[PDB]
Amino acid sequence: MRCVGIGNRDFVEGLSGATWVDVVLEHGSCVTTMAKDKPTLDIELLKTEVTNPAVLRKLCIEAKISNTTTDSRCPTQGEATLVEEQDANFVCRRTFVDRGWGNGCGLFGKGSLLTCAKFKCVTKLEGKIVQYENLKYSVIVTVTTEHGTIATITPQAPTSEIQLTDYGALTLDCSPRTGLDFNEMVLLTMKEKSWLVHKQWFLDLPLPWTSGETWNRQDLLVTFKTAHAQEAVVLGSQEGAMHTALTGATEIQTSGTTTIFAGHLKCRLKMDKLTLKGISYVMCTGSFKLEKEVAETQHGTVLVQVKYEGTDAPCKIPFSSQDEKGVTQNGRLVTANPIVTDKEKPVNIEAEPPFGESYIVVGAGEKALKLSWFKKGSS
Amino acid sequence: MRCVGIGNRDFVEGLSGATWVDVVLEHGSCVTTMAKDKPTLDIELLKTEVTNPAVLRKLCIEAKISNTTTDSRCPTQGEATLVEEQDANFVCRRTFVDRGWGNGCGLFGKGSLLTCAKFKCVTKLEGKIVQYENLKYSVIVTVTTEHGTIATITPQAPTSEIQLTDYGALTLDCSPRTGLDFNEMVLLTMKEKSWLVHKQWFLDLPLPWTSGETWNRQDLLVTFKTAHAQEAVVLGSQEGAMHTALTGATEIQTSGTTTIFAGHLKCRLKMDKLTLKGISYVMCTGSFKLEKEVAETQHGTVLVQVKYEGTDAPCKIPFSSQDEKGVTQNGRLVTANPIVTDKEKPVNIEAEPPFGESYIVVGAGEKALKLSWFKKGSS
Amino acid sequence: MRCVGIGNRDFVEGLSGATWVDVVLEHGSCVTTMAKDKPTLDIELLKTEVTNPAVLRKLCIEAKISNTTTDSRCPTQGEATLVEEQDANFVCRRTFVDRGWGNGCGLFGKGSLLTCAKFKCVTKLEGKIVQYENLKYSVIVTVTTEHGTIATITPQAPTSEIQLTDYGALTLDCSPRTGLDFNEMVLLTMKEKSWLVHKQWFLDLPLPWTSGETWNRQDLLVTFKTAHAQEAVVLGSQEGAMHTALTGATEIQTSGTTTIFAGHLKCRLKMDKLTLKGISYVMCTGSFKLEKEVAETQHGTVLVQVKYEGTDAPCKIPFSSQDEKGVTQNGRLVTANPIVTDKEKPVNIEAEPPFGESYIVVGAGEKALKLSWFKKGSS
Ligand SMILES: [Cl-]
Repeated sequence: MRCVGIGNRDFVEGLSGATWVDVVLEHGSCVTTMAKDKPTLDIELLKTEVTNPAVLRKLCIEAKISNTTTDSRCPTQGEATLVEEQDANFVCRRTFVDRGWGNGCGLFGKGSLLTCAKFKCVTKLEGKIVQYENLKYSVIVTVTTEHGTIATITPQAPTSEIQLTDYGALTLDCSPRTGLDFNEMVLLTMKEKSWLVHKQWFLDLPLPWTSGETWNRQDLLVTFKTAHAQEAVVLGSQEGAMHTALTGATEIQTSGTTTIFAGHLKCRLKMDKLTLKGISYVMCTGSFKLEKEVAETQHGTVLVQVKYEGTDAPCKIPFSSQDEKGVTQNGRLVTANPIVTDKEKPVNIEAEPPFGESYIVVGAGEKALKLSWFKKGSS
Repeated sequence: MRCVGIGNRDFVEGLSGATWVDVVLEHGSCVTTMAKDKPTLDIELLKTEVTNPAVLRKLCIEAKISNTTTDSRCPTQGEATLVEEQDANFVCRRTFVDRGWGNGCGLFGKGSLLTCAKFKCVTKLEGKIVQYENLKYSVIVTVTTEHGTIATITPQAPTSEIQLTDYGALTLDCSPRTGLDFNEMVLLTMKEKSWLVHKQWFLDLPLPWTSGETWNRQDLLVTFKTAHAQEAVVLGSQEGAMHTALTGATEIQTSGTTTIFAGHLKCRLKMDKLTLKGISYVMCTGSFKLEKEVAETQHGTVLVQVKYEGTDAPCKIPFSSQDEKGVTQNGRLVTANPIVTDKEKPVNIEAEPPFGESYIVVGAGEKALKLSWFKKGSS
Repeated sequence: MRCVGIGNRDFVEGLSGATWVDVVLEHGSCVTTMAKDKPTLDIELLKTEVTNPAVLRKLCIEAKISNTTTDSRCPTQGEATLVEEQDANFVCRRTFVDRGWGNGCGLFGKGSLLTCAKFKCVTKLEGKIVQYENLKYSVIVTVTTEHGTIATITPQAPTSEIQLTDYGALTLDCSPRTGLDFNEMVLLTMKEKSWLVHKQWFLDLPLPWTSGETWNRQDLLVTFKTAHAQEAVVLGSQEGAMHTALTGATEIQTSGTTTIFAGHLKCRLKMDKLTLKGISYVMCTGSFKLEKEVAETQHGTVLVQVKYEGTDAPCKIPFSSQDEKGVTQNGRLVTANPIVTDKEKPVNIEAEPPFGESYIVVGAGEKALKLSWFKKGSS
């Protein structure tokens, strides 16, 4: 089978009270356990996603101009005028121009002259934000395998109890572990794609915008050139200007209002006072083949997918970091407890390597993998 | 009496060490317990409030103009000038105007001409922000009832120990549970009222402002119109323009610098090694009358106040959510553990319902309440 | 020796499972423990620091102007022009001027005239931001004293296990306790110094800037004055203008990209099922001399350094707060558990006093210290 049991160290049983157990369910891993003559337990992180996010600031990449009107005056005729100077639907430019007999204007000199046009945006991109009323983890408690119940847990209401047969009441109690600062990050949506970019950056892009109907610095796209006895220019469709600008950007698969994420959660189960069964896996001695190259993740860590070539399943996977210097730093491992359930199922490791030149080591003895990695750290 | 005891699952007692107990005190509920021949225990959340918040950005809704001065020139007399063009106490507009014999000006043509006025705001509204040095929970430990001690716990210093007679030392250890992102929300104050609005929104309101003395884009209120051989206009008192704009806004009762909130906290008591008494209430079978209609809360959840019509007190209150689809999602309940202490005391439920059309169910069997609710999610 | 053991209340031992122990390691204090015939344990907070922070917004305090070019026209010659009006490397001002025979210009009147110059900043100051990929605590587990292992723990990956001889596996599990909202605070760097200021403030300083190469509102420094038959002014080096502005600012020692902080952490050790040894120190009766005056800290608390004059070592240090009113508030103490290890080693206390006039009390009976303190709370 498929799921990983709990070690000896991560649950307590009080003479009285109950059995409190720690758990870090991760994106793509299930955790397991049982007591005597009680059926097995399976705890799995169904998925993490955010739905229905606020609209933070709508931006016009590409707009058209309508109903264009001027009024100019001769000299000694004062400033040209137009009611439209009040409506924030028109950009309008007031310049001064030259009138001669060259335009029905008796005298020489320079004549006031203003000119407007309706500004109408046609392609808008959206910057959105995520609060607690948008996050939800879906979480499986399943009791060979069978029926399973689905707890759904949130930032606002992270306590679920659950009535498991053979085991009785069980409260879950969860909190995200390894992720994103939606306090710094906006979700960006241009037509069919969603990127994910640092707020400040987002808020600083040269364009007409609107508080998530009335545009702002419309002029950024619509301009006026040399007036004659005026004409208004404009830059094109922005799709392209951007795509080149969103270049470094974490990309995301989204659908409508839902958006899915690779979630780490971290819970503690509280259930009636029970002697569970710990397991403490034997440390591995086969060697590890790299399956597929070391990728960055979008919750900030670095995934590496190994493949175990020995007769050990199951076992703890010996792993190790050094920095440029060469120093073992004893940490930097997201995937707290990375164990070979069964060969043939390559195994993931999520680690947060240090800045600069990092040396990851997987495996015991010779034939251990030694990856270089590189890190460098801006917006 | 009045207070709710602890279940069997939420405290442990180690052979050695001590007795660690979980607790979620909520706005408007007390939690209770005791051991053998030891007097009872009462833990109550005195109140949550924030005091003395930073001033983030002072905005002028309504200002007056003073000491208004111009200087214009004829043609061939160069640009008009005024020292005041340096002081950011005056808005000043430089235009060009027409001089004839119509104003003591020998020749025809257009003459430079500038004009100023002291800008003096008279009604300011304030946007404030909340950090850790502003939050405080007040919390009661009381040991029929008697004397009680008041722990006061903060974001910065959430550990209080406390010397209880009959029970000995007891450390509390607390953290907010269900609330507000003061990282996204500003406290807004216009004259006598305090609203509570999303930062970005706030920062985007068309008005003169100042970093919490020198105004900025003063012009937003003060304008100049057609100059004559100039005059400066201005929009009125803003109270009203706003009140219509703060429309969706969560309103708040405030007093001076204090501001009070409905707080959820979540602690763990650490006290010397003790066999406490759990209670695990019987699940309710009376039916529930809705007392007062389902209100939104300002910490984001949805309160519903029920009333129990059966001979059961005490008992657990069977409750249940479905989404539009119809699916039981097993969670979404803020008021972790909602129990009938005694009839006649209607009971609250705080739940965080999903987006769209939600079906809450309270009660076991027929005669269970089934509310519809609606949700939709922007700034 | 030097390190402080664990009390009776802060670790549990389950019949089965293991030994979970609470710990708040603080900047400048080590925590200690052991079981029977097992060697002693030392847990010490190596240090907290942030490295390699994003660049949030680069600001030009002081720039120079280059390659300055105009083109003006006579009347009936239309607007002056220059290709450079497109390049955001030049600030350029278009005015109107006067042409007579005073400059080779046949007729009287006012003539269009524009003028540019390359804007080149020469001193830039930087505003930076801190996310999880920048924080790291270094933490010592040492087992008279000996060899010690250094766990390094982060916001993203706060779980380290560690193989201690005599004690076996031990997982640490940590989270900052008392600190800074890098969500509100920017790290500021002008030449050789680093300050630390509230984001909004930072984002609001009058100057050319750039998203962490193209300046913005260059004009803030570079101006044009009365054109002749034009000339461009500029304010000076900003070092000084600022230093007076960064006045209230928390100052910081930094080096390159590293920046060090006084860290509080808060962990829980999880190790195989063990009867540890608690100690519960006797409450002190000597009196306390103030060693060095009560300083503010930059994680927001107030440090006070006492000195114990009695034959008690070791003992708990009786301490107590009142507000202006006079009320004992039972909390406000950061240094959860402040104990006299040995006289001659003055002792720190970190406390978060209330707003207004605060009365701290250290010591039992007469000869107890009673400090006044003052608090007041903006940006
Ligand atoms: Cl003229």
